[PDB]
Amino acid sequence: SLLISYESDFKTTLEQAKASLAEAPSQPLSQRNTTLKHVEQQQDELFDLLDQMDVEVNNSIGDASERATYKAKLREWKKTIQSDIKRPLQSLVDSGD
Repeated sequence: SLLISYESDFKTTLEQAKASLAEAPSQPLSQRNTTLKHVEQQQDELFDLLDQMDVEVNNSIGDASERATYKAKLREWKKTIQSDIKRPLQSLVDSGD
């Protein structure tokens, strides 16, 4: 299904982004700058995927209870972008001394 395709893309992208961010602190700044831009692009893709999932859940899941479950999961996934990407990235660029 489309929904499953987005979920898998989200999880794989999040994993890749986290791995690049974990490598970044060991890179000289010029290369690091390039790596972080890639992480930032992936962060955007993650938000993009969340948007696509919201729409697809809204369109394809009619059961009110099962919709609420999906919607809770997506809300936790948004928080995960914040905890796993945004916060660590921000900490690296602001307090990476």
